[PDB]
Amino acid sequence: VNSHLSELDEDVFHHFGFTTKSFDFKEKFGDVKFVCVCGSSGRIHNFAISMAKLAGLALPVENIAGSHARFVLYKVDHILFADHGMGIPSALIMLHEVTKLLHYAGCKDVLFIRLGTSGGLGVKPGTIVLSDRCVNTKLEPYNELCILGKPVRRQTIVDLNTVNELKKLSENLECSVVVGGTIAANDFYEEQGRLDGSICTFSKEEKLAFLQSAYEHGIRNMEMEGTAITSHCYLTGHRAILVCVTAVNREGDQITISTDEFTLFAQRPGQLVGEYLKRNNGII
Amino acid sequence: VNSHLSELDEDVFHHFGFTTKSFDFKEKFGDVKFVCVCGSSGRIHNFAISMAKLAGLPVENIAGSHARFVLYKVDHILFADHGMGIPSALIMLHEVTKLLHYAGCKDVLFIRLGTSGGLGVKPGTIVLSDRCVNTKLEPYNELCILGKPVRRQTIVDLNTVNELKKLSLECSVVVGGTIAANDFYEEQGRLDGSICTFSKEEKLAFLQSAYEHGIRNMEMEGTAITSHCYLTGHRAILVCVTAVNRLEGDQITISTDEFTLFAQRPGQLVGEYLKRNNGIIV
Ligand SMILES: O=c1cc[nH]c(=O)[nH]1
Ligand SMILES: O=c1cc[nH]c(=O)[nH]1
Repeated sequence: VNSHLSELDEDVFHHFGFTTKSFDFKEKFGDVKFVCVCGSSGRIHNFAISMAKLAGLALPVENIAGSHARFVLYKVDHILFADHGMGIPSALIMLHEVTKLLHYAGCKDVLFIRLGTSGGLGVKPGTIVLSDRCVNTKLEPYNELCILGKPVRRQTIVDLNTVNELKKLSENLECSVVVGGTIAANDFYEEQGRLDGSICTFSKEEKLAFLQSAYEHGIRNMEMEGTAITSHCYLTGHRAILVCVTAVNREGDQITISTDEFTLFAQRPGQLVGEYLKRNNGII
Repeated sequence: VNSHLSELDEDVFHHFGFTTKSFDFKEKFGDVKFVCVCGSSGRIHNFAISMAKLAGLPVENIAGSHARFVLYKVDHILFADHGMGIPSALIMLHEVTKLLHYAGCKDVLFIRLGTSGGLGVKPGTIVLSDRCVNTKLEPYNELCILGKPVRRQTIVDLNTVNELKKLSLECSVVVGGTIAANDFYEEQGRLDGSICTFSKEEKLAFLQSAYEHGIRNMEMEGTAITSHCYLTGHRAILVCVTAVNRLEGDQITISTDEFTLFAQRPGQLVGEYLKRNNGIIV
């Protein structure tokens, strides 16, 4: 743990717009055992409302975050909900402030579940990929950080037990569900091998060779936060999984599916997860 | 220009929620010469509102329904948000520069109106970036393209920076270097994250070393903006207010209202600049 936190009289959660004096953290958050997150405030809120319906809470699902917060925060029974924007650095802001919240509240062994969207590798659009490993662009199982100007690597650890549980649950439940490797990229375009960005320094042939070699090593999708979430949670004593839908066969680059078809796909991770939460005391 | 764009019948701006078939891009965006951006949709919306009122002209979102980003236009100025962090900024950068190209816009100025941590300056200070560097203090944006390391020089429109300093309020305006970090906490040398593997002395050493090399503030996007724009034939500057003196602490202790006040200061300077240099029609 970070003993420097003892130096504070009050901790300001800058991006959630509240402080440790805003509530009794033990009282308000102490019962939390799950944290559902995704890059969209709308989507994660939508998932929270669905979970409140499943659990029988009728009162609206309201934002806990303060006025000028960057992130939203919801609570349904023993489940916390938050967004985290796009990319590893945004996700780390969420991760730091949420895990401090959990610690202050005395929450232990919490499960973080990322309900994201991604680009697939050799799988049809609509496919849910349960990550068996989050890996960087060089296919290395680490989150890279540069702390105080010095390079740090942090091993990526997926909750394989929960992942296998999810796979088994999926076998008993409108799409394909695949366990495979997941690429985490700091770019939506060039580093993910897209030819249709504003800047491109490689040919199609060079793109494909990069993608197949990734595929051959078992990669099934590509997104932008995985290495951050599955490395951080483990390091802070919690568990994490990625359950991501794919929006394209990286056959091409463009996301050509309609907005509504996309909305449909992006809810598929929530569908599987909601049942898993339902069967494992996420809700009363 | 990426020739691969010609292989597309339609180009989908996924994160803005429209496509090349949504508008006549030449007609709709052709007169744009400025793009003002920041991490907050609300702040940039309010800024666009302020500029429209200044120009004596409802500022409606051009971006689609399920979009991650907002997009507004007031006369010759585009406004958009970009979340937090280099990867999220790159998303905005790719899609907006592609939009500018489809519109036939050339040599456009990107202006990031941000918040940051100050090094050795008082909170509420405006820092005009004369360089954007990484956490290793290199004036480059690092990328990993097709699994291979690539470095891109960061170019700040220093001519515009000089003009802004001359133009310049209840605050100081400083020209200095700007660190872009891939984190708010550990990579910025904060002691108050959920994880911290260093001491106060190692923190200060990191920041003093940065300060000695001219750095005056620290944020999370600068190297992305100032490398990408130069490579796509455009110009870029950062105008960021400071919210804390990082040599004195990490926590943002100023009130929400005061933070909001500070965060509007870059717009005060830049807004007057835009009025003077045909950003809006006067
Ligand atoms: O193809 C995709 C879709 C979502 N996010 C990504 O990083 N890539
Ligand atoms: O210290 C700060 C303040 C705002 N934004 C940052 O990235 N860092």
